[PDB]
Amino acid sequence: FDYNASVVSKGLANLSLELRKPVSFDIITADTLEQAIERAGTKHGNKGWEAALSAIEMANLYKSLRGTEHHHHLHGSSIEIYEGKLTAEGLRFGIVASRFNHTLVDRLVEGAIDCIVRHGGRGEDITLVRVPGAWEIPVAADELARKEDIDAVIAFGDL
Amino acid sequence: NASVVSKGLANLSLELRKPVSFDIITADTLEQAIERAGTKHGNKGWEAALSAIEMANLYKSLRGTEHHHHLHGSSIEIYEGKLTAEGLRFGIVASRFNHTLVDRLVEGAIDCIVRHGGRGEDITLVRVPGAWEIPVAADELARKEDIDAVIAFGDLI
Repeated sequence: FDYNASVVSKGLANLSLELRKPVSFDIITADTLEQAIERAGTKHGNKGWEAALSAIEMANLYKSLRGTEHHHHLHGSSIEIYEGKLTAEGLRFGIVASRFNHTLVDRLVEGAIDCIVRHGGRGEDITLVRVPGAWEIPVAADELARKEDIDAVIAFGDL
Repeated sequence: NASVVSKGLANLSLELRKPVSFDIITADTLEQAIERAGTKHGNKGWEAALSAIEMANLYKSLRGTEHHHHLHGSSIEIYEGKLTAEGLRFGIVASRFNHTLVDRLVEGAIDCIVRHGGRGEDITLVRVPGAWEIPVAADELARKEDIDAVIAFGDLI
């Protein structure tokens, strides 16, 4: 009656029989306490995922806005639209994080690095800077922002 | 009913001049439940193996070139399997999980094959981690050309 847990079991069971190889299928089982921990963990992961996602869009929007490229139309009605593609290819980024409450903000950083890499961002272009606390961010962020080979800067606070 | 057998053995001891003993066991309220639990599982293993002997012999006669006894009258053929496990090779698949109770079924199914004319040399036992691996393990046993029936014991519900 789940339509998801039943079909996955049927498919794997037939997969092992048809190929004659063991397929150990194990799922999770939580009861009102690991679910809360799991939901808390994924909420932080998404929080840092979208923070790095908007930087990619804004960085591409600036490049397209002040660039010389005839853009596409809404539907073919000649109204050109300027929008930021979610392709972080060729963009260089810089992340500033505070080690205060590092057990949580590191999930924000980890959830932002993979968002850049999966969208085509090369690993050679991401620079991470750690500071003792949020009060050290403005000077550190200023140093990274002045660099010419930096297209966006992401910072994470503490609470 | 229980005193008469003791008297009969006692008279036998004097007649044959040999020490012949007799002993019984008194059961409290708990050991009766323990004894009934063992017998119930032994019967389940006995019946599971019995249902495989009949089907194995049914295939032997169904594909045979010799038809047999008709219905209560005649002119209607009837096919059925005898309970003679002579010359039949078997294969048992059991799960290691809950082995303290699954092994009762296996022991109750081995003697059923033995007491019906089957020798132990034609029995092949295979143990698997859990019930999930039973269908894929019984598949490999059935690939063997020297297997005529497969018995599988799980542990759920």
